[PDB]
Amino acid sequence: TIPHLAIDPFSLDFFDDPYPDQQTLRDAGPVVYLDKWNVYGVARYAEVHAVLNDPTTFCSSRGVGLSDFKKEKPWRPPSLILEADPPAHTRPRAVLSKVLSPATMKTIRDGFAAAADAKVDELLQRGCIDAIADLAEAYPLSVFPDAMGLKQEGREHLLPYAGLVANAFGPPNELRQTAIERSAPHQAYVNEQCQRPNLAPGGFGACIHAFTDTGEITPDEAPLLVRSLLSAGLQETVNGIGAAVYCLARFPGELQRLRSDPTLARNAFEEAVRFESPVQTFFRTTTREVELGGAVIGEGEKVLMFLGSANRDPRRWSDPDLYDITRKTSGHVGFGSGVHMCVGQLVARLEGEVMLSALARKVAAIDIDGPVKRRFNNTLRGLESLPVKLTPA
Ligand code: HEM
Ligand SMILES: COc1ccc(C(=O)O)cc1
Ligand SMILES: [Cl-]
Repeated sequence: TIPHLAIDPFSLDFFDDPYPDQQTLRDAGPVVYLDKWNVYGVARYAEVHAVLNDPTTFCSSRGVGLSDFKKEKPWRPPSLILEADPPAHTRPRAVLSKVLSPATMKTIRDGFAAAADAKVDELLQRGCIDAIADLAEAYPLSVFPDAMGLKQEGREHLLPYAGLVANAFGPPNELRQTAIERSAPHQAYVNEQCQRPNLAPGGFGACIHAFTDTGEITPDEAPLLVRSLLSAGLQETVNGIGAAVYCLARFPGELQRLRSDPTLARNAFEEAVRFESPVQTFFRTTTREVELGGAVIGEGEKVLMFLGSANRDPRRWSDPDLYDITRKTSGHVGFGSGVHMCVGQLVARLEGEVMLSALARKVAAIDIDGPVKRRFNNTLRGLESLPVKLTPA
């Protein structure tokens, strides 16, 4: 009854151009079985949204990667928020939500915007830049580690550790094996920065350790919660900003609309998150026999959600392949959906908005003038290099 497919969604072939295979996964049926990895898959918006919003059936405490924590050991101690289910997830989630609160965004917005404006001004003096290393990577690295309270030394481990975590969600392929082989130095840095004395006062990390006396988390849980903010978000935001610059370069009429109304910057980044979906996939594990899209999925089965495919499902989106900065983007699953919906989404949207705002006010044209290179990762989609020429307004 359930179509069986041989598509490997974690192959370099798939990463190079996933969109034809994603339609095949969508059009095969609401639920498919991936014989390569022995998991169920949902690629349409409806089923992806349904699975995300049923955490009691499709749990996260057995791992949101391929590995079932009931069968194998996790490569690192489980996340207290990402790899936890309610009610154990609830109170650590509330702490991270208040650490990255709307009030916190108000405290840091003016500084995040000034750094975004300064970066664009600097890049316009060079003209020909790499929109990834010099822009998409350079700007979040200039605001987020400081907002975190991290020391200056050792920040070169942040992006490698981010890519290691994302690769470790994947199947035991070469990308995952090689990432774990290289992991020890990045792992040693991150865990040490999670200790209270190593986090600057007023920053995100210090605020987590200060939240350890309310009955929501204990002092021994704060290091792992700081680890969550060092394991997630940085590369996704970089890939989201890099995809926005790439889209504005290939859809030049959308850059012209953004220039004419810079207040579209926030939705221009939100559309880039849907268009690119920096987090392509996440797993769930069934705690029960469940019926999903006419399929009967047994207990203890892994279910692979195609977030990027759900954001390009023509059953849900009109012209899903087009970058449209005025599209009604509400409802996209680029940040997930439900109780686990990205707790750091306000940080990412703040960084993305103020960067696109600086581009909208200061840049007249963005022209690709070099070979574009894609970075391969078991979980993340993003560009490695994006040579562009910036023309000042
Ligand atoms: C474009 C930027 C981002 C994207 C596309 C993204 C993607 C996602 C997605 C899809 C989830 C859902 C996980 C699940 O359902 O299992 C998630 C959760 C999470 N994200 Fe993000 N994220 C972004 C930015 C950030 C930032 C800036 C931070 C931290 C400062 C962050 C930290 C987290 C954490 C801690 C979780 C776990 C929340 C939970 O399990 O309740 N992310 N992210
Ligand atoms: C990439 O998405 C995430 C989200 C949370 C965590 C974590 O809590 O460690 C890691 C990766
Ligand atoms: Cl780790």
